[PDB]
This record gives sequence, structure tokens and C-alpha cells, in this order.
Amino acid sequence: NAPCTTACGCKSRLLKRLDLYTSKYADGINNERENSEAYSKLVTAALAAVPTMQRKILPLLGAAADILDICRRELATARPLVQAAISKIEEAAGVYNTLHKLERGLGEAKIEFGGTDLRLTKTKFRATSLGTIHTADCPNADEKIGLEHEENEPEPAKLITHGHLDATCASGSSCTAVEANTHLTLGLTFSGSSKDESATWNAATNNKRAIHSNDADFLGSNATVAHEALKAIRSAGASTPCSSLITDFNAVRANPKFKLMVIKALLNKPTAEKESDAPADEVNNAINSAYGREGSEYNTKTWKDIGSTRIPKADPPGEKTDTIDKLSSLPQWGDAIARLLLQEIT
Amino acid sequence: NAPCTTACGCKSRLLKRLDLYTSKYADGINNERENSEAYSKLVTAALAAVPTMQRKILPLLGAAADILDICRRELATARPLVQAAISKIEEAAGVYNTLHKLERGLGEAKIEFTDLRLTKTKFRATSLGTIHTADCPNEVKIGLEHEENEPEPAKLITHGHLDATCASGVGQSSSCHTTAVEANTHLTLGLTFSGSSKDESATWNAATNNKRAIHSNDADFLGSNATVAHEALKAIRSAGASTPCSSLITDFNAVRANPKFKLMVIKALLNKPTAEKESDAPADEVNNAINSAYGREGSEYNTKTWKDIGSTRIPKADPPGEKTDTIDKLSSLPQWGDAIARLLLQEIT
Ligand SMILES: *[C@@H]1O[C@H](CO)[C@@H](O[C@@H]2O[C@H](CO)[C@@H](O[C@@H]3O[C@H](CO[C@H]4O[C@H](CO)[C@@H](O)[C@H](O)[C@@H]4O)[C@@H](O)[C@H](O)[C@@H]3O)[C@H](O)[C@H]2NC(C)=O)[C@H](O)[C@H]1NC(C)=O
Ligand SMILES: *[C@@H]1O[C@H](CO)[C@@H](O[C@@H]2O[C@H](CO)[C@@H](O[C@@H]3O[C@H](CO[C@H]4O[C@H](CO)[C@@H](O)[C@H](O)[C@@H]4O)[C@@H](O)[C@H](O)[C@@H]3O)[C@H](O)[C@H]2NC(C)=O)[C@H](O)[C@H]1NC(C)=O
Ligand SMILES: [Br-]
Ligand SMILES: [Br-]
Ligand SMILES: [Br-]
Ligand SMILES: [Br-]
Ligand SMILES: [Br-]
Ligand SMILES: [Br-]
Ligand SMILES: [Br-]
Ligand SMILES: [Br-]
Ligand SMILES: [Br-]
Ligand SMILES: [Br-]
Ligand SMILES: [Br-]
Ligand SMILES: [Br-]
Ligand SMILES: [Br-]
Ligand SMILES: [Br-]
Ligand SMILES: [Br-]
Ligand SMILES: [Br-]
Ligand SMILES: [Br-]
Ligand SMILES: [Br-]
Ligand SMILES: [Br-]
Ligand SMILES: [Br-]
Ligand SMILES: [Br-]
Ligand SMILES: [Br-]
Ligand SMILES: [Br-]
Repeated sequence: NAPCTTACGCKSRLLKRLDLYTSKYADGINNERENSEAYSKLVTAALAAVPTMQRKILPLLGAAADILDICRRELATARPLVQAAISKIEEAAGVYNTLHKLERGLGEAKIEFGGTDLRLTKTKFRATSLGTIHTADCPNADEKIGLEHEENEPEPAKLITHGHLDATCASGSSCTAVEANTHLTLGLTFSGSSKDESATWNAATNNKRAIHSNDADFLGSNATVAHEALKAIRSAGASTPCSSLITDFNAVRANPKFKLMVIKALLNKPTAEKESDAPADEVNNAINSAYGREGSEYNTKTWKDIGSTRIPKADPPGEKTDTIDKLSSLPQWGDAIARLLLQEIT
Repeated sequence: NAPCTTACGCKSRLLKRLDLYTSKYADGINNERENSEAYSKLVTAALAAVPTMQRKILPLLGAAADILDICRRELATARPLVQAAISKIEEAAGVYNTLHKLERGLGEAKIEFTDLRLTKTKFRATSLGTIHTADCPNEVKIGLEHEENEPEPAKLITHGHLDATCASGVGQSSSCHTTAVEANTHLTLGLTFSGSSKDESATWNAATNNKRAIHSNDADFLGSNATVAHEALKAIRSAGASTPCSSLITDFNAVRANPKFKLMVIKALLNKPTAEKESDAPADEVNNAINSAYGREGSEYNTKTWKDIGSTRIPKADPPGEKTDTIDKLSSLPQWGDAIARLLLQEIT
């Protein structure tokens, strides 16, 4: 809720926010895999099973096709938005990796004139840290993230907008002109606000003060467009694609094509085309008989019986048979379907 | 290819290389959509079509299931590798943004001293901390064949340098190692960066009035980021995953080469339905069956076979009673799945 304030924290939050979306997308990919498998199992079993079993599979087919189609279309819609966010967030992370290197400044040059004269060689530069970047890893401890929280989450912070010329001058005492015992120290630091401490420093230069600032906008809009890319997913309603499963009776039960095919296939009224063509109690009683009461046995029995349907199996000494669940691959299911239809032709 | 030498060039080349892989991945995704559609049409038409067409469809069906399965498995193997490359490349690109801001150094403090008192107005230059803001200037062979020989991306900046100038005496003509710092002295300290360590103090100590890098410090901004991205691109190639799902069910050459195809031609088109081996028929008879069903060498596969498949009539839901239409007019998986149920019910009835 409060803006991030360190490079390690901003990167950590931006990546954690991205994970909200990519993990949900990965769930959809897995769900599309399971729905594809389920739909293939239904078609194969619907061809191979005995009529009492076939009649229980048929009401699943149109509704399952509806779930699978929508699931694929939702993933296809989300795919470019998630890809766009990934690219933009990871580029911003790259800049944060550098802002962490600069978070302690860039060192200093300190001249100590020695005491004898004001001649100068490298040996009078006692400090020469200038150009040293910060190399330590992020602190191991540091920092509500959730899709519900995304709408008011603030932009990632820019952290550094200015570089500062730090200066110290101490004679003898304040710079009393520079003489043989004078320490002159000049450094470069960064912050998110401009600094000019010239007023206090000119009356007491023996204190390190930022005496000039220059523009150093490293992030530019990178964090803004990454932030906006996350909103683009939410605006399109693409944050949780393909969340419905064919193996969830709640998804199937709600489809009008399911109820209608219960009437056609399980209440012996095959010419029905409206939901009203049978009394609701007879639809419900048929549902109860086929799938357990209110579909309570859909997974414990219906999908188990579907998986135990025996289908043709290729073999060099002659075609054999086994169950859908034992030959659990699309190539074997497609081969069975071809073989089942050939037997009907033959 | 010589290594990249600028931040704008390194970022550009890395993204261009990445695009070689993501574009091929996108092609596989598109092919998988087309393959899923092709397979669903085949299953649907195989149930609905007249027996003459069913026999033409059945060998396409078993091969199509195999092609589609391989296609999905290739995409599943490629997906985490491509995602990793994208993440690592884009993190490196972000660092190169900053390396571009730093490519012209970070300015300087110049102190122009009548006396040797000092306030800000004696600092003529105060550019220290000024980063470079301009866009990239408006680099090389890029291609998968060229990827094995591509060098690692350049780090560009490995060290920061303290540059120093000291010019004492009127006209600022003299070195400060012999003409001590006095009222006319110009003292300039700056910060630049490069890809090599530097220590030019030996020459500077005898002539301080020339700008020289008299000290260097470590400034490794990229770390391993760019090399780790490079290695992620190689990880795709090592896995043989650069062109996943390149085969199309609508490409007869892919169908013909699928191991399931020949046997089903024998079973469905040569009146040997119990065949289980390719030796169950002469190869010449298989070829004649292929020529009759799909045109000579499959030359009519798209112009005739798939048009005939698409014109198969299937059931269509309607409130005043079930109607019929063609696969191509009812061109959606949900209408095909509904048709399959209605077809199987009709057989039951
Ligand atoms: C590209 O270079 C980057 C450095 O410029 C790499 O980032 C560094 O990666 C190392 C791991 O190899 C990290 O070291 C670890 O840090 C964690 C703590 O940091 C994490 O947790 C805190 C607290 O939540 C969080 O604020 C941070 O953002 C991190 O999420 C320690 O627990 C470990 O013990 C270990 O010390 C560095 O911290 C990390 N630096 C930064 C700035 O992220 C980066 O991994 C490189 N990229 C690739 C693709 O290799
Ligand atoms: C994050 O901030 C970055 C700055 O740190 C953004 O990058 C800058 O984006 C602008 C506009 O998008 C680019 O300006 C354009 O530059 C091109 C020329 O550069 C391109 O082509 C050369 C080859 O000629 C290639 O070497 C470069 O790498 C680029 O591919 C001009 O033709 C345009 O007219 C326009 O001036 C900057 O060049 C670019 N800077 C860098 C260092 O990339 C970046 O877009 C931000 N990220 C996001 C996601 O918005
Ligand atoms: Br995924
Ligand atoms: Br499957
Ligand atoms: Br039964
Ligand atoms: Br001293
Ligand atoms: Br009834
Ligand atoms: Br029942
Ligand atoms: Br019920
Ligand atoms: Br894609
Ligand atoms: Br489809
Ligand atoms: Br199908
Ligand atoms: Br002067
Ligand atoms: Br002046
Ligand atoms: Br290529
Ligand atoms: Br390759
Ligand atoms: Br380099
Ligand atoms: Br002068
Ligand atoms: Br490395
Ligand atoms: Br490859
Ligand atoms: Br032969
Ligand atoms: Br023959
Ligand atoms: Br034929
Ligand atoms: Br075609
Ligand atoms: Br027809």
C-alpha cells in the first residue's frame, strides 16, 4: 500500500505482483491441458461404451465442448497481455538492479595535501573510492499483495532522480584559504530530490554538504509502463483465464445443453429441443440416477466408469483391448476412435 | 559477428536474437490452434460422413491424433525454456538502459581559484552526476543458423575511473607536481567508465595538467545478467526446442510421414481391416489407395479432401426441431461437440 522505497524492495514487489498474474495464467494452461484430456476421453468413451453408459456420457459432450472452447479463447486473449507485462516488468527489474548498485552513491576523491606544500601527485589522493558501485546482495529481511489489492497499488518508485556533488573542505577549521594541511573531499551521491546546501556550506565547508545537483532520471517511465501493463490485464478481465474444469459438475450442470441432452438421452425423448420438454423433477431424477444425487458421484463414479471403458489397442499379433485410463494418451485414443468406426463400417 | 560495443547495440542485438525464438514459438502456438481445429473436424466428420468419405477420413484421424499430441508435447517442452529466456533477456535489456545513461561518464567538478579561498562560484564545472538522456542513434548477421557462433554479449562497463587534471600558474600551463597549487590553478576531478581497468598515475605524476585516469574501481553493472541471458538462448537450442509444433495436419507431407498413417490406409482403404503390420500389403497398393483417396501423392488433399470434409452435414440444434448444416458453416468446436452427441444418440435410437 505505501510506495516502495528501496531498489531491492521495489524489484521484489514488482516481481511479486507479476507473479499474481503469471501463476494464474499457468493455472489456466494446466486447466486447458486437463480439459483437453477430459474432452478426448469423453468422445472416445461415448463411441466405445455400452448404451446404458453412452446415455450418461452424451449430456456431457456439448457442455464440455463449451467449457473447452471458452477456456482456450480466454487463454488466447490473456496470452499477449501477460507477455507484454512480463517484458515490461523484467526490463524495469533490470533498471532496479542498477539502482541498487547506486544506492550508496559512487564514492569520492579526497586530497590530503600532506602539510609541507601544495604540490600534487597521486600520493596525496588518500581516498579514491570514486566510481565504486555497491556490490552486496539485497538484505535477507525487508515490506498486502493480491489481485484484490491491485486496483489501489501505487506505482513503483523511481528512487533516484538527481545526482549530488558532495563537498568537504577543512583547512589548518573551515575554508581560511586552502593550505598545506587542508583536506579536500569531493563525492557523488544520488537521491530522489534536488539538493543545494550551498548556504550553510559556504560558512562552514568542513561539513560534507551537497552543493550542486544534476538530473539523473534512470528509470524514466519504465516503472510506469510496467505498472500500466499489469492494469491492462485487469481491464481486459484476463487475470484468471480457463478456471473452469470439465471434471467439475458445477460447470457442466449449469449448461442448458446438458439439461436438454439429459431429456433426449436419459428420459427417452430424443426429439426434445427445449428445457421444458420434460418436468423438472424427471430431469432431476434422471440426473440423480446417472451422476449420483445432484451429481455427487460425478468424479467418484462417473469419471471412473468413463476411464474404465474398454477400447481397441494396436498390437502386431492382432488388435487387443484395454481401458481408456490404461491407454491414457491422445494417439491411443484417436487410434481407438478410428478402429471403433472401422468396426462399424465393417 | 564481432561482439557488440555500445549499450544501444547490445540491447538491440539481444532483443533481435530473442525474437528468433519467440517468433518460432508463436508459430507453434498458431499451428497448435490450427491442428486442434483440424483434429476436431476430422473426428466430427468421421462420425457423420457417408461411408465412402469415412474411409478417406479414418487414416487422417489416427495420424492427426499423433501429430497433435507431438505438437502439444513440443510446445510444453519449449514453454519454460522460452519463458526463462524472455525473463533473463529483458532483465539484461533493463541494465543496458542504464549502461546507455552512463556511456558518456558522470561529469566533473572543476575548481577555479587571486587567492585560495573556496566557495561554489569557484566551482566552474558542476556537471558531476549528469547522466546521458538522449535516445539511441538511428552494429551484423542474426539468425538461428548463426546463433552457435554468436559471441557472449559485451559487459561494456567494468570499471569506473577517477580522471584528474591540475594546471597551476597563470595561463594554467604548468604541472602541479612542480608548480604548487596557487591562485591560478584549475583543479578538475571527473568520473568516467570503461571496460578495462586504468592506472595512468605514473605519467600523470610528471604532468598533472593532462587529464588522465589515475585510479580505477570496480563497476560491474551487468554482473552475469547478459551471459545468463545468452545461456538461456542456448538452452532452447540444446533442448532441440527452437521450432516446436512445426507440423500441420493440413500438410499432406506431415500426414504421409506419420507412422500411424500407412497401417490405417491398409485397414480402411485396402479392405484388410484386421491388418496390424505394414507388410500386410504391397507398398504399391498402398500408394494406389493414397492416390485414389487424396489425389496423386496427396495433391488434392487441400483442394478436394478438406473441402469434402468441410461439406459433411451434421446435426444442428434448433428450437423448432433439430436441423442440419455443414461442418464449415457450423465452424466451431462447441457446435461440433453438440453434433457428436446428437449423432451418437441417433445411432442409439
Ligand atoms: C542479475 O544480476 C542481479 C544483481 O545485479 C541478480 O540479483 C541478485 O541475485 C542474488 C541471488 O543470486 C541476490 O542475493 C540473494 O538475495 C536474497 C535476498 O534478496 C531477496 O529477498 C529480499 C527480501 O525479500 C528482496 O527485497 C530482494 O529483492 C530479493 O527478492 C538473499 O536472501 C539470498 O541469500 C541472496 O543473498 C541479490 O539480492 C540479487 N540482487 C538484486 C538487486 O535483486 C539477478 O539475479 C541477476 N539475474 C539473473 C537472471 O541471474
Ligand atoms: C524504458 O526506458 C528506456 C530508456 O531508458 C526506453 O528506451 C528508449 O525508448 C525510446 C523510444 O521508445 C528510444 O528512442 C527511439 O530510438 C530509435 C533508435 O533506437 C532504436 O534503434 C537503434 C538502431 O538504429 C537501436 O540500436 C536501438 O537500440 C533502438 O532499437 C529512434 O529511431 C526513434 O525515433 C526513437 O528516438 C530509445 O532509443 C530507447 N533507448 C534505449 C536505451 O533503448 C524504453 O523503451 C523503456 N521501456 C519501455 C517498456 O517503455
Ligand atoms: Br505457463
Ligand atoms: Br489430450
Ligand atoms: Br452403465
Ligand atoms: Br594533510
Ligand atoms: Br419425462
Ligand atoms: Br442412469
Ligand atoms: Br439433481
Ligand atoms: Br505466442
Ligand atoms: Br478446435
Ligand atoms: Br475431438
Ligand atoms: Br582562478
Ligand atoms: Br564563475
Ligand atoms: Br532464423
Ligand atoms: Br537452432
Ligand atoms: Br566490454
Ligand atoms: Br584561472
Ligand atoms: Br558472467
Ligand atoms: Br533447436
Ligand atoms: Br512391398
Ligand atoms: Br492390395
Ligand atoms: Br477412395
Ligand atoms: Br485445407
Ligand atoms: Br454428408
